[PDB]
Amino acid sequence: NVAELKKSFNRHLHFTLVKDRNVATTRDYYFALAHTVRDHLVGRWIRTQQHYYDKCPKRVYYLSLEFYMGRTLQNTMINLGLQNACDEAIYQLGLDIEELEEIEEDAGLGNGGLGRLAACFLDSMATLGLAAYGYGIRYEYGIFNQKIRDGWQVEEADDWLRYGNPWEKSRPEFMLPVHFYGKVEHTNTGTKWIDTQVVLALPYDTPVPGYMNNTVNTMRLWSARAPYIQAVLDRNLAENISRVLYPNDNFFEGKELRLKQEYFVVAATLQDIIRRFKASKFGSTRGAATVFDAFPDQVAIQLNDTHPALAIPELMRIFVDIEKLPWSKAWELTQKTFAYTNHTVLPEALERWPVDLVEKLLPRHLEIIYEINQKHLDRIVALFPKDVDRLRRMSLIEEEGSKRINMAHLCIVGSHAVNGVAKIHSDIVKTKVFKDFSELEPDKFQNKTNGITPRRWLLLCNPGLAELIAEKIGEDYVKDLSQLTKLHSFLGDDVFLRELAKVKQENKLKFSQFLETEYKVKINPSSMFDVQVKRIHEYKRQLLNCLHVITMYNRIKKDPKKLFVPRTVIIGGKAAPGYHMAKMIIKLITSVADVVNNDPMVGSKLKVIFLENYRVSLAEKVIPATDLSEQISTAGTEASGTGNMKFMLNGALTIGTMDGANVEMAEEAGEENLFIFGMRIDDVAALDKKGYEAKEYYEALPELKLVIDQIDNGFFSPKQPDLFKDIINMLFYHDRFKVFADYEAYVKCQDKVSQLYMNPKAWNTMVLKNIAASGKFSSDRTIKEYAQNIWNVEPSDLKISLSN
Amino acid sequence: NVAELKKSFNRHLHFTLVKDRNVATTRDYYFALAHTVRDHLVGRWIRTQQHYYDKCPKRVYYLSLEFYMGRTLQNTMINLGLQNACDEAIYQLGLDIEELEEIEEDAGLGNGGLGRLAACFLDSMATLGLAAYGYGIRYEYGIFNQKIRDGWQVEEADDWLRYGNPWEKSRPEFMLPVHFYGKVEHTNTGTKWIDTQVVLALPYDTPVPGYMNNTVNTMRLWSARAPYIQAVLDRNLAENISRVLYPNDNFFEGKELRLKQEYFVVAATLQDIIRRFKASKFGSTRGAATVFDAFPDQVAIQLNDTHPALAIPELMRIFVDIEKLPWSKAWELTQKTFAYTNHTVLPEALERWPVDLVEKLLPRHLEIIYEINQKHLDRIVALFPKDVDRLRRMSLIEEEGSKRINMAHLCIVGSHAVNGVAKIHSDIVKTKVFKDFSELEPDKFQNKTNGITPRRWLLLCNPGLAELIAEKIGEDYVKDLSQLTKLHSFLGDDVFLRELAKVKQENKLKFSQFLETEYKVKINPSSMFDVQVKRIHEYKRQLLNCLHVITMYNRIKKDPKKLFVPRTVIIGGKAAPGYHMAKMIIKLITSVADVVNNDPMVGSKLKVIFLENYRVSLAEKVIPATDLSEQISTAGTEASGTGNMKFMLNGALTIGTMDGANVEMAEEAGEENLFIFGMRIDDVAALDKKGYEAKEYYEALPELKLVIDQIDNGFFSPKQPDLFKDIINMLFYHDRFKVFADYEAYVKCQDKVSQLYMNPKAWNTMVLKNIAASGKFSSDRTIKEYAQNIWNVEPSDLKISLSN
Ligand SMILES: O=C(NCC(O)N(CCO)C1CCCC1)c1cc2cc(Cl)ccc2[nH]1
Ligand SMILES: O=C(NCC(O)N(CCO)C1CCCC1)c1cc2cc(Cl)ccc2[nH]1
Ligand SMILES: CC(=O)N[C@@H]1O[C@H](CO)[C@@H](O)[C@H](O)[C@H]1O
Ligand SMILES: CC(=O)N[C@@H]1O[C@H](CO)[C@@H](O)[C@H](O)[C@H]1O
Repeated sequence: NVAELKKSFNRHLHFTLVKDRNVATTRDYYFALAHTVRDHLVGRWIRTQQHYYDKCPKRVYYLSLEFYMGRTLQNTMINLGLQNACDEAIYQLGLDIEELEEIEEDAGLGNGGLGRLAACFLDSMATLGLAAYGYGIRYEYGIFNQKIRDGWQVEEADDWLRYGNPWEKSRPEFMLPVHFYGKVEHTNTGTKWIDTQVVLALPYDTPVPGYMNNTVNTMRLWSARAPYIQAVLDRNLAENISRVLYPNDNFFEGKELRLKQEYFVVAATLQDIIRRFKASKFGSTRGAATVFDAFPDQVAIQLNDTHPALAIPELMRIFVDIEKLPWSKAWELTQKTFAYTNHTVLPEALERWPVDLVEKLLPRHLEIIYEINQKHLDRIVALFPKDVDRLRRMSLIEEEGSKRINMAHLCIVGSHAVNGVAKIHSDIVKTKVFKDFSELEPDKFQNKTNGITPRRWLLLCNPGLAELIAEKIGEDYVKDLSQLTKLHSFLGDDVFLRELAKVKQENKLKFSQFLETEYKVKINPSSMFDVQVKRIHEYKRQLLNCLHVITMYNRIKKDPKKLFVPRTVIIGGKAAPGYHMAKMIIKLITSVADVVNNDPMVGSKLKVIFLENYRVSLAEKVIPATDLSEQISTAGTEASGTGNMKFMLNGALTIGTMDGANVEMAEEAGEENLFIFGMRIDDVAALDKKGYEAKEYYEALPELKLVIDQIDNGFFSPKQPDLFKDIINMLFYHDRFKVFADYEAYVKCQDKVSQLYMNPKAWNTMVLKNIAASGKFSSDRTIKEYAQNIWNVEPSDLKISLSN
Repeated sequence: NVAELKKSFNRHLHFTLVKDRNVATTRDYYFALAHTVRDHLVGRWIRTQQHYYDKCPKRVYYLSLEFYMGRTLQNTMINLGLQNACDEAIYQLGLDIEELEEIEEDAGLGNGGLGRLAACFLDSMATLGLAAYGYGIRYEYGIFNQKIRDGWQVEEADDWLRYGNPWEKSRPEFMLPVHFYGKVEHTNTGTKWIDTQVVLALPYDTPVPGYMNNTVNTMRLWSARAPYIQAVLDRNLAENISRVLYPNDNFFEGKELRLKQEYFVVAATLQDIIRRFKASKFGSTRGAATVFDAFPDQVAIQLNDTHPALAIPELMRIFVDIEKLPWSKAWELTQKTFAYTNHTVLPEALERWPVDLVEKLLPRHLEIIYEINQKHLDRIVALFPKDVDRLRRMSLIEEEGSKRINMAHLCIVGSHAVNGVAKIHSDIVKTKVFKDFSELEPDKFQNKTNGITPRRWLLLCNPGLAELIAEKIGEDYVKDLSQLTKLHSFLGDDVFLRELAKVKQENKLKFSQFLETEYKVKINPSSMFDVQVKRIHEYKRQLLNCLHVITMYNRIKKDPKKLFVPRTVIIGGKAAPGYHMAKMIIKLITSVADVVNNDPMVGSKLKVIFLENYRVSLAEKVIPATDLSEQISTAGTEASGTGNMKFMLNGALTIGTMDGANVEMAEEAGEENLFIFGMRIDDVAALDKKGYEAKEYYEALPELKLVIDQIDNGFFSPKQPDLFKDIINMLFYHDRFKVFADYEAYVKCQDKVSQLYMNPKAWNTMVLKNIAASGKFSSDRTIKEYAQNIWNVEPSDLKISLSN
């Protein structure tokens, strides 16, 4: 209760932080609170893991190079049902829990959607009571902190562990060795991988609390550690493996250090998984072969993209070289164990490691990969005697010039299930990208539409909305989001609609406070919050948005008195350090913003803000305060998107193309309840066939012309007129994302948005239909499908009893 | 009470280690116990520091690059008076208290005597209730762990922080920036140190519990931290500053990284000291010049050797460049603040940094050093118009060829007190080494004979002896070691003498168990334990000991039946990685040992063991089991020695030269109660004048000849006959430590030792006189002198009611 919590807080402030109320810092208070809450996880964490051992349910291992977790404090309190009591305790202690919460560093061990999906999945799996484990890397530095200097992005090291992470638990007794380089000998006692350099893998466990169910799963993250002065200093080399997260989103960078990270997670993970298996005492541990026949019935490993592809040849290595199992058997058990999820579209995102590199670092794995390919191709040849080109198409090796390994191909042949993350995407993957494989193995390919956890992305980030909905339809929706359809009953309820708007109103107010204390700008709280937050990339097209912003600005100047719905345009996101065009687009946006925000004639009519350091904790703030969600990727480029789901769940209307999950959002809530626009996948194809001539649009649309000329002649960069020539050049001759092609339809759609915004009742009526139809987008629904059609496991509804 | 301790232990095992009795590891139990004990320090640590703030007593800052702390668990329990109660709790919990304690890593942030003295001082100052602070570096890696492979020393990284250090407390809010490189600007506003690279200094506090007095002082250790991928990885460079402890004992290695460590500690320390001064509510602090007038009355900084010499020019820099104080005033306050302790007269040990290096790394400090020197020399010139050479002799700069800074000279002119660590040593420092300075400033030089804490080095390491003594004379001796003189009353008490021998007997038994489980050898528990443990160095002469060992071996072979007192010769210690001769001497010893231990004719008559990885925790084991302590440094080379004091306190007889504190040990217990031998300081001088011709001894002493020929011809290295030619060459033509010169007298003394050993009553009667006269060697006595004659502080003796 409140009294015991205050007592605990004081106890930790004293014994754990070694402070008293007159000397304690804000960070000390945060730590005291964190520990007070953390103590409540222990009992259930221990019992949960003990339960999995006793009952031996099939376990799920989500293997990923990224886990975009954000902060843990508030999420733990909520899932533990502790928030209001801690709220009261901290208040009575004379402190502000909200300020204590801001002390916590984000666990930004991810780039964006891919990493955040893993995070949402862990929460859902814990809530569904599944015996699930998250396996990743404990990066000393996560996604860099972003600063904006003189309009340009500036990176700063994310030293998130500097003062200690109370949410992680070092597990010394489970340390393991990982091998690199060396050579291989095929002796008469099996093949041996020798002369290798060893790097220790130290696991750190972080509790994953299920929502109100006594289940507490585990996220195990590995850190690299080394097994006269210069020699000691050189231990840094081994430790560099888990030093930093590669800041690339949808872009493959074949650096050797990255390959080392991939094998690192994979090696430690699989060895730890096998150790756990061989300790489970599973039905008859009979020596030597020790069964392992039940391994696939007790273990499921999901490959989050191809980053951990090496897991396949690594399991084979363990089964064959160490466990001495016959190849055919090992391969069988291997396919039954692995499942691969594809999240990529762009050619530049595909992982293709040159063989030479892999030969040097992982000689034994290259051999195993060649053997897998050999057996793979033999069969195709067996099935298609007269189709030579089919062989080069399906091989795991691309021989043309420099030889490379197609990691996706390896994942496909080593897994019993391959899934995309959205209907439109899964179809492209199955019928186009991997047509040669799906024809041969139809039933292998599936779709699993992404989802987001309604705990973090609703109960946590928008308590006001969560409360309002609960009051009307009960709390059942938290565990069964489809229940939101009940909200349809209030479609004509004016009072409800009024209450809905107030909540949004309240969120916008709180966020506007944030905006003003952070940026010199003054926000019109009456303005429509137009938001586009996500990683900066050309396919995302924040550039298209920028064109519309300039378009709006030019309209205001031309007619300073016309009827206009005021807007606050917010665009945020990080650009990969080496992504030149992305960095230029940021400076463009900041440039435009400086002109827009300071032009006296526009004044409070329109404000532009480049939201700095967009990350999970910040997302939890801006999303709830949004009116219009920008999801404008070129049709066919956004595999799924998840930010789109968060905005929909939080009371915002969507403006976007028929791409990724946007299509299913339209399916669920009705197309007229979303502002869809632009080319669709078939249109983009026709354009590519006919040939994209950007100038065409430029010379045919005056509003666009003025925008482009202004950018190109220096209207937004007077002291440096040709700053954006790179953007111009790409926009006119190398824009593979057809920005000008969707401009007109985009601007026309935008005007429609404004019209609806003038009608509060109609706007909120559409909002309600969106929220009421967002149920399918709960990651709980996603995981159920995975569990049922891929992992072959079963959700459990129980509860770790405590007192008596 | 025992019940609450068990309750607390279980609480921590659960909430802190996240384990239960069936899954907990030994490490986990150690941590649970460590936390249970640690909680007992909190109340008093907070109140002690609060008290210093409220009463504002003058503070003492012991600035050192080393603190050889050893383990903390047992020492804390003993000083807090909790050992029996905890011992009981662990027992009732079915746990082996011993096994838990062995889990703890030594905090080996020191090389040997210098670092251990700092550690003993912290304990004494806390016990004397002084407002003292230890300031050093938190090395990620301390003195390397030593292994012996194929008879040779092998180094392994001391990764002591790998699983966490419960005894340290990160103090985030006190982080500070340290500057390097850059350049000096001579502006209209004084000199500015611009364009520097910054390294953050993160302080970590470790509690220092006084013995049974409620006082808990602080040891604050600093760690370096950095303020695309390659850039992130390169943060390792800044962090390398506090990465490893330079493993040199009495040897100067002028590496740039070492210079960086020295400035690092100094910069962070002084800035933190000034910050604290400013916040101490003191007689109104105007501004600009926060007066600092009272700084010297509130602050005392002891320079542990010249390693932190930069502290002098750093304080001046702060006073002048930042606090804007006039030079004359700053210099005055500076001298009143600093005191310098000289810990060695060995030439190769003297710190002399080349100016070029200092100019590059610390340009502003080089300027300040030149100015100090200029004002220094001007005066000498003023006082000695006609003594030019006196100027080159007293200058802080040695211009001859490559220019260097004499750091000891800098420390002398910047301090109001300079002390040696033993009468014989302090005299050499004052009348010879720094004659030019002492004549000018007589009263500046002092002596402060070293000491060791009777807690760690008696109550902790030898509970049996401590108990026996307590039973006879009470427990008062712990806080007043001079009380041991009371033991003189039992000089003729046979029963007591018998009890004394039993205790030694028990220690030798326990240690013999250790020796056998670690080394294949079989120990004759009836043998005299002849021990020489300390860092390997030529001036220490473990080589001379080795010659005697070979001498004894050759006697056994020649007359396998003669009456002989059996001996177990133990020699241990680490050699600096780059000290070639030291490493050869180790291989020699291990070589000789292999021959001796396996020669059938000698059998149990004599056994030789090279004690591996000699360190504080191991010292606590071997010392209590010793019968004969080897302290045989060449007269005039061991400034003081402290190991000698530990052996004396623990029931062992000393064999040694009149060097360091050996002389005062002889003074205290009577020269006939110590086996003194060899050349004295005046003799070594005569020999140096006449010229040392080693061959002389070789051709005149047959026993030595056989020994040398055997070493030189390969008797101890058959498969490699000329392995020791380096030792031979140094022994005949470059032995500046006169090994052959003391050989005869040494061997003759050794025989005397054996004779006495045959008379148990006479031997233990001498032992009692030694123990009864070791009181002056308590570090409590040492600190009192420092406090009274240098720091001008007062040991406040009492106890503050806990929370009753
Ligand atoms: O880190 C924890 N305890 C401290 C610890 O384990 N430890 C030893 C690590 O090996 C410390 C004692 C000395 C310094 C490091 C820790 C406890 C805990 C409990 C939950 Cl529910 C979740 C995460 C957790 N981490
Ligand atoms: O380290 C301690 N507490 C933990 C802590 O301070 N902390 C924040 C460090 O900035 C942890 C919480 C999250 C992980 C690290 C600590 C407490 C303590 C008490 C005494 Cl008497 C002596 C040493 C000590 N160290
Ligand atoms: C490689 C990569 O980052 N892919 C991203 O993955 C997430 C999660 O599946 C998708 O929603 C998103 O559209 C896609 O761009
Ligand atoms: C430079 C150095 O490490 N000096 C050492 O200091 C200790 C502590 O004063 C002395 O006992 C010892 O004789 C001396 O060799």
